[PDB]
Amino acid sequence: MHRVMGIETEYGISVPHQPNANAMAASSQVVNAYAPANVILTNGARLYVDHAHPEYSTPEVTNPRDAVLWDKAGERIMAEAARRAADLPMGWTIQLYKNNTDNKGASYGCHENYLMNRSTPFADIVRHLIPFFVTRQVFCGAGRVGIGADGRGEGFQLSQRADFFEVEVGLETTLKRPIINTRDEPHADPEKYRRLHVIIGDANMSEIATYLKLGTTALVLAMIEDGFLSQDFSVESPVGALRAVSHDPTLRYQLRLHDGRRLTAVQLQMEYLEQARKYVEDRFGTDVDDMTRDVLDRWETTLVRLADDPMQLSRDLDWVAKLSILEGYRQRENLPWSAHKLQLVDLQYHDVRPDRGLYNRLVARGRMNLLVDEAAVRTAMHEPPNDTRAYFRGRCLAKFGAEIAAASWDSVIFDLPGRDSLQRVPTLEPLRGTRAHVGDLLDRCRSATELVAALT
Repeated sequence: MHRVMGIETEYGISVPHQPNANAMAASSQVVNAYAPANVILTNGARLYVDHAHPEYSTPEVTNPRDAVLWDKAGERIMAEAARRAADLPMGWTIQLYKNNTDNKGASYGCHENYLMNRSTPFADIVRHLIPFFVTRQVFCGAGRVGIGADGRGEGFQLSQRADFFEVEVGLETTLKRPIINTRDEPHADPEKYRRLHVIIGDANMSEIATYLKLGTTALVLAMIEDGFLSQDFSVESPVGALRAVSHDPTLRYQLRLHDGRRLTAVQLQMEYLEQARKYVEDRFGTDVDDMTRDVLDRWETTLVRLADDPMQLSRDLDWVAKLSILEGYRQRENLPWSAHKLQLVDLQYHDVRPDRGLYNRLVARGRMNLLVDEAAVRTAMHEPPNDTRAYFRGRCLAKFGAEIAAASWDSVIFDLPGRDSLQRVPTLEPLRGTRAHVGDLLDRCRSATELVAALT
């Protein structure tokens, strides 16, 4: 399975016993702590401050597995960053959570970037993506305690982000959040590529969840690009449908389509799945790779299980695991959904600390299914993907970092001693600057000036 993709995660940030502490200052403190506020790492990742939150952007990857890997590495980087920020002259102890809300009314996003054909019409993209994004929370949702934006309403829901979206298609602003964001900033050749920026997803702890989130979406995008979907999945009141699907963890809520049909979110998801299998069969036949197969099978199995029983998926999915823990607390202490302790558990599930994280403690108990090894995660902290331009960027920062003036997805800007102007090396193509392309060359060059010379 090949599509250029990435994940940008804004982490929840809290400084205990520090009412005066500023979110911007704390975020920048976290970023500057791991710095040894915008920095680029040797794994191709970016670490910065966005919307007053510490944010980790994975390097460009070609598959959901790698995405999961470098994202998970992002978590470790965040934890380490906070731990280091605690040791700086200002002793602020910073707690980071990978989640979408503080249940005080604040919302912060987890972005998914996909590269698509420029030739693909935006109308088709919207038309076929809307029902998908509305209903995908069934396996995607990380779960939330409390209903509504203020979280004052008593109950548990599938999606943290759902109550914060008021519109179908538009630009992301502080005032309104669209289901489909129209801002296009490819950082790739504009005629060749369009960048799909998806802000509706919850940050997922579970590797399976992130895997499905990225993978199934990649499949749907592939279908959209080939104009494979004849069917119209269009939903009346898609935003209300989003809220309503979120607010029914029993998964029995039916939403109304434009053709009149009533089906649940899981059912519409099954429609997308069968469409995906039909597509992949027709297109790739026998040559179909293991990862596409795995994503399809996991998608199907997850849906079927969700229909049969949600709670058997507790090892696979975030909201089901969290719900399991929460219901544990509820049976034990006789707590209604409005108990503060429940919201505290909800929050602590996303804590990036190894000992204090509930997802992490579940993993330590072997109670969560994992796609990748921790060794690969550790490696993915300091080292870039081989098949994208993040390889070139990362290895340049590692080897030539002393001579690097600046770095971005678009370019690497070198300071060549003895030269007036900074030497700007453009990386426009995400599929170039790979290990196959520049690997040997980077091995050869003893100097950044040598490298720049060889590239011209």
